[PDB]
Amino acid sequence: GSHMLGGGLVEIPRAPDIDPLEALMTNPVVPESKRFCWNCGRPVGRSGASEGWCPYCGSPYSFLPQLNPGDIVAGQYEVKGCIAHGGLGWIYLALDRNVNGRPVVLKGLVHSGDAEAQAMAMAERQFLAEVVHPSIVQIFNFVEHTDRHGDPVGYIVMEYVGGQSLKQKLPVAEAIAYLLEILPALSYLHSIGLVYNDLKPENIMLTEEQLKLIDLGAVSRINSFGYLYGTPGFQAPEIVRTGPTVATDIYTVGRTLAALTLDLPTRNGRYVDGLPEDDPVLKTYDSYGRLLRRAIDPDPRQRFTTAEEMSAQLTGVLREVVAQDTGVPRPGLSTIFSPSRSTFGVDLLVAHTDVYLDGQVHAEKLTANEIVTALSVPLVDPTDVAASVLQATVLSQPVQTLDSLRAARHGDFSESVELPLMEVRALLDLGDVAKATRKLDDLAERVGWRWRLVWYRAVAELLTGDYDSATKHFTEVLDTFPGELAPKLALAATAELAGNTDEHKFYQTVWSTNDGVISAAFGLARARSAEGDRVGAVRTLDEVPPTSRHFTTARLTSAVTLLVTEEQIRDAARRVEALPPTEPRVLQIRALVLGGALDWLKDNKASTNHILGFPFTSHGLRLGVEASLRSLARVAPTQRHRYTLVDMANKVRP
Ligand SMILES: NC(=O)c1c(NC(=O)C2CC2)sc2c1CCCC2
Ligand SMILES: [Cl-]
Repeated sequence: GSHMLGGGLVEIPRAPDIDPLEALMTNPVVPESKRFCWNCGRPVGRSGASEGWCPYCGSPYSFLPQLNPGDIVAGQYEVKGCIAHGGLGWIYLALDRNVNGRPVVLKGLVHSGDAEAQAMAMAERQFLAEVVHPSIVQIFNFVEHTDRHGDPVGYIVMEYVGGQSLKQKLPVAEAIAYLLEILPALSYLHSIGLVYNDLKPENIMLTEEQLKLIDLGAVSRINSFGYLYGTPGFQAPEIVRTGPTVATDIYTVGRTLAALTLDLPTRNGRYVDGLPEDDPVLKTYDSYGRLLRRAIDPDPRQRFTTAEEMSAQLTGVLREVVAQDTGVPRPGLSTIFSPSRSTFGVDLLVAHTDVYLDGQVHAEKLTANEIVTALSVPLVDPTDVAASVLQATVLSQPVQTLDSLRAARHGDFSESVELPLMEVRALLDLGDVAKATRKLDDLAERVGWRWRLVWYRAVAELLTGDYDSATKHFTEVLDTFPGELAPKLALAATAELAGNTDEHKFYQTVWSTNDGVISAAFGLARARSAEGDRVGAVRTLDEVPPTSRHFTTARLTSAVTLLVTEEQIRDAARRVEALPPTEPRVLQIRALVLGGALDWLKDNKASTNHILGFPFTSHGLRLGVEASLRSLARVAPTQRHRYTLVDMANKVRP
């Protein structure tokens, strides 16, 4: 079978797992090329010695196995050899005498230390044998071995995991999938007051069954003091100031993701900080880049607050990534925002054609008010005091909402942030932007500009026509939740109001990911039409699901955007053809299509025998146009417009 990762968005073929015997290295040696100081990262023992001290920092190093095949540690562990190497030295395979010679793994605890440092390292880590999780290697024992120098050396005894480490660059979907699998391990550690500290490709292993974290050597308590473990290039800059935190583990996830996916520059053996400036991976996957930047923010307060919170955003990002590279949408229900409450801009394009019916000016433009009422809203925090009354209010229109909340307010909700935020939502839905902003600004003076306040500020700035600030503030929210589609839709709609070309292609990203977001289909189509791609716009509009009440509109919209070859005129006719005279706007678009095909025959010849039921001759099209106009004349809501259509009918008449 295959690993079903990312909730089945990423399938990875299972490989059987390396048997102890096959894992053993014949001649364990670190080649000169690969000799580096574990402490400062610099080249060490080069021509060229296998053991010595680093000339740069003074740290002792050894590239020689400390246990040899044949050895017996603590009268219990029968050593067979080395299966791997890292910063703390060789990794040893032993057979466990006290459990039928089960294979176990031994690794050193410290790099150097007197007998006390050695015992202390063991004593301080003994608690790890109570850290239990399915995605975490098991610790079996702590063991002391007297070496050649007569010195006690401490070892940790672990489960053998014969998988494949994640350590030349993974596709981003794959890497996200892997990290999604171990984040629950990190959440688990956090819930018990532990930090993993040393997350990196090396420490994550794909086995036949699962993903495992295979090294617990750096695990410590939150805010702990003493030696802080981790690896420069992956570990949080502030770790000496703050000590280990959830925040510091979040940093290592971002770093780990970057390391697995990007061409990160190195100085020493170490990855340099931040992200490469114009990386092609980050260009193709916009939200993946934003996710990375939040996770690795130099300010720990600006990173994801929890591993679970990060996991939700990373899932959203994965959906965006997979949808883009497969061409198949991956819808999901947000943990942050509501689903869209409505659609906007669906009948802009076809409302223009309404002139055929009524004779009225129809120059419909996308409006802030239509967008505002359609936008997703932030989910209410259930720990807020008003959460019960707000859940009761959920089906209430804007004015009824305001009334219920103000009544509820007048008789303890003094401290509530969500009650006022709901009043703002409602006032904005009604157009009372001035009242809303007063209310927001007051609230921001009590609790500051928390992200929900910034969201509703951006919305207000939409109604105000201050599109630059709206973009700025929606972006802040996006960068806080890069895996959410709500903020991307809001930014695509703002760009439209502002008359900017959206260089981030938010409509496309939104629609690619979730073909339930019909606003995005029409938005995306309008952008493709704008740059001469009438083919892509129709392509986009074709993806509108037939289950939607907007399907017919999307079909008629295609006809309209198509009007230039004969095959395009046929495409346009084909979309109109299927729809009954019952459906609103059909008659006028029929007229428009036959009209287009008439103007076409002035400069072209048909190799088809009909458009819309009429002969594809000048005579047939004129007859078709005529008949369409006379039919529109009979439903024209004014006698003045009736005369207009009749006149046009007489004129076009063959
Ligand atoms: N526990 C393991 O099996 C293990 C490893 N196992 C392997 O390398 C299996 C042979 C392919 S490497 C490693 C460990 C634990 C500490 C960190 C380094
Ligand atoms: Cl021993």
